Amino acid sequence: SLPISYSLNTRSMIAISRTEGAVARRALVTVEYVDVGSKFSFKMMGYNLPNYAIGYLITIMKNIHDGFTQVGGHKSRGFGFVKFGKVKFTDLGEKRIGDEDIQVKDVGDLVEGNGDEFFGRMKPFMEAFNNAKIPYPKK
RNA sequence: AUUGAAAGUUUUUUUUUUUUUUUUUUUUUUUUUUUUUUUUUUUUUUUU
Repeated sequence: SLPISYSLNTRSMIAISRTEGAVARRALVTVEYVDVGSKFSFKMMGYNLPNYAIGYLITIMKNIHDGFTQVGGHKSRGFGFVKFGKVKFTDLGEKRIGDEDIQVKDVGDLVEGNGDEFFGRMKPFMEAFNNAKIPYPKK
């Protein structure tokens, strides 16, 4: 991902607090993060992906977008939360790959827009993936 | 002092020419630099 409008900002958590005792300063630490509002170009590509696999990838992306999943170092402190404002989806090739694929409504090839309407557009893919009997592994 | 002898088996001729150890063969397949840490305590906006 290539930053576009990136802005760097530091923060220090040198604070050791009361430490449930008497000492209020024992150690020191500071971190450098990327400030909010930065923009990164995100691109990923897939080969011979069936409809259910694409829907599952879209489900992963939606979980990331909603905030249920976070990316970064200090996730417990609420450091990594990213959202999509403009994402294009281009499909080239066949519509279904395997016999296990669900025939999805033809949404075309170029799917784009704001993040919310984007995920609203990929509803058929996620619905097909959820309503897909996954054969493998046989076990 | 042999019946009794005096003659190099020698000259001359390049084992040479033709022929690429060559074609095909992606040092790649997988792994989130995360993880625990409160920028906290002390100080009367105040006198001849």
